[PDB]
Amino acid sequence: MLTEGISIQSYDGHTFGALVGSPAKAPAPVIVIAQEIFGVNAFMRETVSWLVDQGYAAVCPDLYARQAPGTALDPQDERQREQAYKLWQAFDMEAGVGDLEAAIRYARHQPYSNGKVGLVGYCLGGALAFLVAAKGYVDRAVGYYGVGLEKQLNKVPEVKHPALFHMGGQDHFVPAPSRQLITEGFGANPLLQVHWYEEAGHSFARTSSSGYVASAAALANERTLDFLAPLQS
Repeated sequence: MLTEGISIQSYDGHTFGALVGSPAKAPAPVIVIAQEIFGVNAFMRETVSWLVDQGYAAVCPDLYARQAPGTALDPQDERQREQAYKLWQAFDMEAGVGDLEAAIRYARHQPYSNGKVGLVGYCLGGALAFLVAAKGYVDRAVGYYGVGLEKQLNKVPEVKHPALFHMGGQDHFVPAPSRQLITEGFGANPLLQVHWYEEAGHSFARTSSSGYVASAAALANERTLDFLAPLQS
């Protein structure tokens, strides 16, 4: 579930692999994709494919490499889900942002790169998208249903580059009060855009989830593409 031979060195010397999709026509902008809690798995490969079909290059780094390199879990298997929760529980968010900065730098310098980098993250990756956005390491960032955004409101004013977030209005991770704090809080920084999908919960854009909502995924996906388009040379 990784591209053989790719090895990226992080800030502390830790190295990790990635799934890479080179673009149909180069140079192109590169999208770094931040994984869900399941590792670099099927849905990641499908995301990679999709973006390449849309004209981008894409890199999906192995964020779990600090705990167990190459993990790729099937969200449909009970035992694999348990393992995914355990890995999520022990994930170091700070180190995850550092690894993403390393993949972003890597992305900026590939031969097929136009120099522009966006980041698209889903769930653990959607929370990471916000954090990378507040660090300013990418030209544009997109987060789909990040968990815990309500606890990072103090970083709102730090965001200096555009970031778009797609959030389900029935997502149990974001009960009503949390929804209000995010809305109001993100509302203060025009570089931040948040869209709520009323009848969708978590994972609404992943076909294999029972939470899949075709209409919400389709509109969130088109808004994502529109938002990333400006990165196109």
